[PDB]
Amino acid sequence: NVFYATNAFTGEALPLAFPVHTEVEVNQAATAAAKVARDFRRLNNSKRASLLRTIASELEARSDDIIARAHLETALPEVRLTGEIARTANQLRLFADVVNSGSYHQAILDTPNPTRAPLPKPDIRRQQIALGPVAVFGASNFPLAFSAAGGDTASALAAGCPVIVKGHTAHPGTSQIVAECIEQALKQEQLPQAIFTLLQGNQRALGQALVSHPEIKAVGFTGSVGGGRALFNLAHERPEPIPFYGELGAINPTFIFPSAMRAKADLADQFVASMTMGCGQFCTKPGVVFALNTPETQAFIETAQSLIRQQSPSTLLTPGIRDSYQSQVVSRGSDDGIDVTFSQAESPCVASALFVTSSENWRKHPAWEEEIFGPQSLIVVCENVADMLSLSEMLAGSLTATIHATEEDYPQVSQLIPRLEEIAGRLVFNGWPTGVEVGYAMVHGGPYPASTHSASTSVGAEAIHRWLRPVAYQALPESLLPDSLKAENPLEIARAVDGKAA
Amino acid sequence: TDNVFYATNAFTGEALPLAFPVHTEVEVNQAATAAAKVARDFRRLNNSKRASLLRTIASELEARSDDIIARAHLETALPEVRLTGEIARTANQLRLFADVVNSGSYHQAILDTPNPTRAPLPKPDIRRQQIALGPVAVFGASNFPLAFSAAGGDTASALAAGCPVIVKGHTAHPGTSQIVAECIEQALKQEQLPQAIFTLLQGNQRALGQALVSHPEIKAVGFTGSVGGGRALFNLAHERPEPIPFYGELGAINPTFIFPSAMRAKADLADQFVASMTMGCGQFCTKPGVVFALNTPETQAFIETAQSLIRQQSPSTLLTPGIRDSYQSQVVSRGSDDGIDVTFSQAESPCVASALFVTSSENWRKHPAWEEEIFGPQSLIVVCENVADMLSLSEMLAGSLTATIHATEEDYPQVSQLIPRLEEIAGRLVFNGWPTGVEVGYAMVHGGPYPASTHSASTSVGAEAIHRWLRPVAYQALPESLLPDSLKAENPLEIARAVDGKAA
Ligand SMILES: NC(=O)c1ccc[n+]([C@@H]2O[C@H](COP(=O)([O-])OP(=O)(O)OC[C@H]3O[C@@H](n4cnc5c(N)ncnc54)[C@H](OP(=O)(O)O)[C@@H]3O)[C@@H](O)[C@H]2O)c1
Ligand SMILES: NC(=O)c1ccc[n+]([C@@H]2O[C@H](COP(=O)([O-])OP(=O)(O)OC[C@H]3O[C@@H](n4cnc5c(N)ncnc54)[C@H](OP(=O)(O)O)[C@@H]3O)[C@@H](O)[C@H]2O)c1
Repeated sequence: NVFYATNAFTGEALPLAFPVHTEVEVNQAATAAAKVARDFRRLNNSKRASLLRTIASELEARSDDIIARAHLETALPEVRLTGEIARTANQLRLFADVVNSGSYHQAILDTPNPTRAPLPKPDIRRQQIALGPVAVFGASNFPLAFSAAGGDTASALAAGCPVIVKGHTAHPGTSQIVAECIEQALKQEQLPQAIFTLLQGNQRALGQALVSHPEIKAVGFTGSVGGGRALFNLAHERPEPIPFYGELGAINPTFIFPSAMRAKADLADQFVASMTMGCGQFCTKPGVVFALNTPETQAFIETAQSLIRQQSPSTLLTPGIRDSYQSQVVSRGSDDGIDVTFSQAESPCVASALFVTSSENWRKHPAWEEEIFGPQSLIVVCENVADMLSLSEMLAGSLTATIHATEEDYPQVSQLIPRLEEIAGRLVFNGWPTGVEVGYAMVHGGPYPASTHSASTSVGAEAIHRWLRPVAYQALPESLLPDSLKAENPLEIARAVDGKAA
Repeated sequence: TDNVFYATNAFTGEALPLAFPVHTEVEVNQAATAAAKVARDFRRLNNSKRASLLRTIASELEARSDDIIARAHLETALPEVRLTGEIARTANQLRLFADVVNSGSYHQAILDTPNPTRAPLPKPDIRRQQIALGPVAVFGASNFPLAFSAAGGDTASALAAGCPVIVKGHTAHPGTSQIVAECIEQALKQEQLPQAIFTLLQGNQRALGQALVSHPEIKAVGFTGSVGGGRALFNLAHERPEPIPFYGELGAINPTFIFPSAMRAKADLADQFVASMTMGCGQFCTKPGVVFALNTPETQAFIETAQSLIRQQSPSTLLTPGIRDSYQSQVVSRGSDDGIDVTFSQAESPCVASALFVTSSENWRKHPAWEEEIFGPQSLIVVCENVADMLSLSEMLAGSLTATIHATEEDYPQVSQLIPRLEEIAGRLVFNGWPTGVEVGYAMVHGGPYPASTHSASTSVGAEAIHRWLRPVAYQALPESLLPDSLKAENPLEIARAVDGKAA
């Protein structure tokens, strides 16, 4: 059995057939991955770092092919795709630096004390090592940076874990080219092909078997709350439960104070640009804005409403995503106590939408907190700041939380931050949540449903730690200790001794 | 409460004085609600203040040491000499986390230096730190009524992280937990902090623990106990509308590999083995439950020496009637199997006999039910055909807290093939020593692959245990005045911070 990718612009099948893999290929892939797991995590840091950089170069070399195919499969602009390939490549290079530095080892040493009474203090040293093969499900809205060679794959390979990707049916051709790049990189580095494997197929039994395979030791997922939670449950029902890192969705609450409105005349313009970026197909898209019932807000709303009406027709990633959006916006727009403004569009294109309501009705409709993936957003007009702070106390988990204010509001903002810290992974001040910097301090995730594991990040240097577990070595002789823990520190890595700074 | 219950005298099986309440979902809700109410203030306290609280709890514990020891002894049958040492362990454990919190290292401050003139788009100012998850539920261990219970490692590390704690008191030692709770109550009063920071719930109705694990205000769980109950509670924790981290240590048999040269080098190795497996009457989670050795004369002698020592062991009194009944029932069943020899010490119920089983790697491969742990003064020796056989066996070992190797330089070539295999199944590897002792320091890893732990990427003992109760938050473009002290440009707390990848 085979299947074809769908032309995002026409809804018709694109050339090139892809295989429909099943539990048979899963078993084969997982078995081979397990077979090379030990050697892969034992490679010199410099070697695995080299592999990551080689993958980055190979990807750049096929940029032409990737962009051309991804554009037809997703309808994302070639310029957006060109920027994403660069993000993807530099992301891989970041982890190459991380691995090379040996920081991920997190070497910790307890200085022994043989003359301690009653009992002597033993020599104990610990480091982090790879969990084993990792299964990765890529994101449909970021076919490159969050997919086949995305953040989850890059950080897992960096940690020393073989990777098996369940290719997203929304962009099989894109993933195939990326897989060919990784295949080339492994050949040049002269490393086992089983280090990375791409599986394809439009039958869900595939993903379920992968998540349930006993040789799979962790999962990386980016997608819907429905499918994500289903797979998460599968992962924890296994004879041996495994970590499941899934980003399921968020509404990214934004709080705008009057003074911020007075300070930036184009704030409404910025808002619309943020919510319509990539036709609103960003997980960090500001889905709800809380503002006060003042003239500034009423003007903000009218400006935003006017821009929305003016907005051009949008083509979503797939006809399927197109359908869910249309039915949900028309459906919500008919709910109690909600005003909606639509742009002009005819299927297969969708219209952008801006909903407006009061905090009274927001409290009455908890379903409005659920994300509607597409170029739509909601504005909630609050009675006063107390009303606004009250609302923040009940917010569900989110990737981000944004605040627009000036010094005049700091007294109230100082009370709001502690509440937002509890529900979001990243707080943004006087800016928009859309952009996600791939650096060292990033936290892309947060409380459920933003992530199934709030104590982690799927983007940034710290993402590597999701695929590692510690091992303590007690009283082992120097010759038997891994290089990272040898007394002389031959790798010259950062290590923490008796609590001192590493 | 509608009902009360009594603790059981570990030596007589009769009820001890003092009745304890049987809490239900009602007290769970009250406790969790109150804990949630003080969670924010608790995590925002100055590091020095929360550090002081931990030290005050340690002092209060020491002040009631005589009462704790006297009660714990009757409730558990553990020697007072052992309990006196555990109180010190408990107190110094709290002081360790006091040092951790005070140092501000747990914040794990990380900063990305901004670059406003970067093209196409500028690089924003991003800073991140770890903050408390919120209220934490703790289930204490029956075999370590002090260091792994009410004021044990999970409670200590959680309070250190800034999380309120609700302990579901173990029914095996309610009186011990009560005294410990009174100590924490005193410490909170002295520090002038909310009582809701710590709450002890008691009761012998399982509905209690299940309601606690499922309460929406509870944000994480610490558990030390059986795989049956532990896995059940773990599943509950992940079926919640909002799944929460569950850190449970469920069991292990701590595989030990002994090479011929090691037995030659230490004539008393068998003696050491027996001492390790019978320590605390074998009621250690790190007890060496299975020893793999080669089919050589040294091994036969080792076995005969161990067997002789086992025959002379003093009758043992276990922790609870259930652990007792479970031990007796399980050792007799296994001994009746074919292909396995068992040696018992002399004992009459309720006391139990120590036991040493012996079998071949073939029969071990034929009876997978033998890898199942049996909590008590019992252990198994598996005689292997050769080193290759030994290595083949290590490849199929279940997760364990520890893995031990006894060898000399002679064996290093084979030991180097074995370590990589053991790294994959154990949280801590011990060389030429025994797994029983667990050093409370900075490098410890007490846990490991399932079932040793439900979250292999963590430790329940050691300074790093604090990270189980924390989650990161990134702050982007916030002004200095709105940022937490740990992330302020001037670093007013003078804590270790990592900038642009540099070493903290
Ligand atoms: N918050 C985040 O970080 C974020 C960002 C990006 C993506 N997502 C979300 O993803 C949604 C866009 O739809 P999507 O197509 O990317 O999501 P999706 O339907 O959840 O699909 C994601 C992947 O999981 C697979 N899958 C889903 N449920 C599964 C199950 N129960 N059994 C087996 N496989 C399963 C899909 O297989 P098929 O290939 O068969 O569909 C696909 O490969 C939006 O809501 C977007 O916000 C989350
Ligand atoms: N790996 C380590 O770090 C470590 C250290 C020490 C102890 N342990 C393990 O602890 C075990 C000792 O057995 P145990 O009898 O003390 O353990 P247990 O039966 O698992 O009980 C532990 C606690 O969990 C509660 N509990 C268990 N089942 C529950 C359920 N399904 N619903 C609600 N509450 C539940 C018990 O309540 P009741 O009080 O009502 O029974 C008790 O307070 C041994 O297997 C030992 O290896 C592990």
